Amino acid sequence: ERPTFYRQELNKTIWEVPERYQNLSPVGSGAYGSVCAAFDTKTGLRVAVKKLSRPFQSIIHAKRTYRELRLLKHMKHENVIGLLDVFTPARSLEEFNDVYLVTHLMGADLNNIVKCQKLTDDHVQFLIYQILRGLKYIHSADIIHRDLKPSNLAVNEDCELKILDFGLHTDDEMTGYVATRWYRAPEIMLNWMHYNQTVDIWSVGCIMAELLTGRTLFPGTDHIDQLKLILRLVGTPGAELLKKISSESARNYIQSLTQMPKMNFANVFIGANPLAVDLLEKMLVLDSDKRITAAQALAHAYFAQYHDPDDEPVADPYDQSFESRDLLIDEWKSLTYDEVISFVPPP
Ligand SMILES: C[C@H](Cn1ncnn1)Nc1ncc2cc(Oc3ccc(F)cc3F)c(=O)n(C)c2n1
Repeated sequence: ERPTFYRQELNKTIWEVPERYQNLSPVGSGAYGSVCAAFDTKTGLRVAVKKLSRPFQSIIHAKRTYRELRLLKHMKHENVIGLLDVFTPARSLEEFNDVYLVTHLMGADLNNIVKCQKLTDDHVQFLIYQILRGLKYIHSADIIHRDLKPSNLAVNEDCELKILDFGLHTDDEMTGYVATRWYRAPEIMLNWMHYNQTVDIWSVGCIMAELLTGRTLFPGTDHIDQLKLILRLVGTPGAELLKKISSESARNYIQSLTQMPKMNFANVFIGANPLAVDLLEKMLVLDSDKRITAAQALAHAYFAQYHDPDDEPVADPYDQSFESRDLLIDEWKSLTYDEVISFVPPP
C-alpha cells in the first residue's frame, strides 16, 4: 500500500517524503532539481533524493521530466546511476505535481579525486575501464550521455564508479574558461554535424589525459581558444572530414586556419604507459567516424587486467519513440504518472 509521508522545509521548498527516509540534509543541486542526502531505514543505505523543480511548468519541462524518469528506470548496470525509488505524495493524477527521485549517495566525484595531482597508472586503468564498461551499456541502448565530465563521474571509497546525468546546459554556462565545455567533442561544441555516441569517447579521452597528468587537456578560455588547443594536438581536419561538416559556415571557418600536423602523443604525455598513449591516440581522433568505440576500447591491451568479455553486459532495448512525439503538458504529465506508479524497486 501507500506509505505514510511527512513534511519538512529544506531547499526553500516543502519536501514531503515517506517515513522510511530519515535525516534529510541538503547536498547541492542536480540536473533540473536539488539533492538531499538521507538515510533509507528500509535498505540501510545512504541515499540521494532529488526533488525536481517545476517538473510540469511547460511542454519542455514536462517532456524533460518524462525523459529523465524513463532514462533512470531503464538503467540497471553497476557503473551507471540507477533508480532505487521514485515517489509522489499525490494520491491521483489530478493531484500529481511533484516528482522525487532516489539513488545511491556517492562519496566523491572525479574532481575530488584528481585534486591537481597525478593518479597511478593502475588507478587510471580501473577508473577508465569502469567508465567504458558503463558507456558500452548506455550506448547499446542507443543512449548518448552528451556531457561526460569529472563532476558527473562519482566514486565510493573502493573507487567503484558510477556515471551520472546521461541522456539529458545553456549558452551562458558554456561561455568562457569553464569546465562545462572542456570535455566536449569539437563537433558538438561548434555544431558541425548531426552527432552520435562517439562524442562521449572524446570526453573519455579528455578525462583519461587529465587523470594521467593531473591537468585539464583542453582548458580553453572560450570556444575558439579551445578549438585551437584541440587542433594543435590532433592536427587540423583533412578534406575527408571537411566534407562531413554539413554546416557551411563552420566548415568555412575551419579552412581559414593555418594547417597543423597531429602532434606526437608520446612527447605530450611524457612518462605515460605506452599503451595509455596508444589508447588516447585512438580516442582523440578528430573525425568521429574513426574514433574507437566503447566496446572496442574495452578490448584494448591497456585494460588487459580488468577486461572480461563475459562481464561487460549490454542493455535491454530502450524505446525512445517518445522523443519525436508532440504532446500537451497534461499528456506528458500522465505518461510520467504511469511511470511513477508502475515502478518496481531493485533487488
Ligand atoms: C559525489 C556526489 C556529491 N556528494 N554528496 C555527498 N558527498 N558527495 N555524490 C552524489 N551522489 C548522488 C547524486 C545524485 C544526483 O542526482 C540524482 C540522480 C538520480 C536520482 F534518482 C537521484 C539523484 F539525487 C546528483 O545530481 N548528484 C550530484 C549526486 N552526487
